Amino acid sequence: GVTTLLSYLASESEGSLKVQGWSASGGRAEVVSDAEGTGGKAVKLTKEAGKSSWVLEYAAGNGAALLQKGGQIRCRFKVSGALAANQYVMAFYWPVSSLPQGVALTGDGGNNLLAAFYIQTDAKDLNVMYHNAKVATNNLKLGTFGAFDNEWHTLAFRFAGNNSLQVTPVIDGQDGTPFTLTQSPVSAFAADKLHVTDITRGATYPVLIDSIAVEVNS
Repeated sequence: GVTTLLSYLASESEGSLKVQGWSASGGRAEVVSDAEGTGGKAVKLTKEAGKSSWVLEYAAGNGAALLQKGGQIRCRFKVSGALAANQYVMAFYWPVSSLPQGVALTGDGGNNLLAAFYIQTDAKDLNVMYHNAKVATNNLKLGTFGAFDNEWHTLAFRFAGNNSLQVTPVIDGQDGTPFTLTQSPVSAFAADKLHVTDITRGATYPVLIDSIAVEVNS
């Protein structure tokens, strides 16, 4: 089976991010009961609007083995609150300090990230987007969970191995359209860490996290 590069589970170690090796800043992380969370648990992430965006970080390395062997970046989450057009849930950024020899991302933007994916509603749907353009009107829409709701969802990004940069998003257990990683303008996040954040100081949706993981094929 797979090996775990990193994980957070709300059902492990009383849901403690700290015990599980993550660094957390901004906002509040409250371990809560949710009957459809794994083990009946989740972590609820909020902040005071206008105050700092929350950020969770894990020391993920440069991901070379993920690229070589394939694997997945995954999260199970539930969004809380009323549908509000254009409002963010969260983003996943994984800048890397190098790519393997002979691997190079196409495009301009000048930064190498294995993840630059964010979750946002339009006026009707919950969308998964790729922050790979200078202006967001040109960011790629990777797929949608459909009409916005407050149910649990799963999201994964599957890497095929052999150093392929062609990733398949997996939305509620079903593949979406494959896409190829490119350079990205995202530059503000420390290299070789996975950063999970609600992006903005402005109001964002409260979110419940069941798990976050990166797994590498064995």
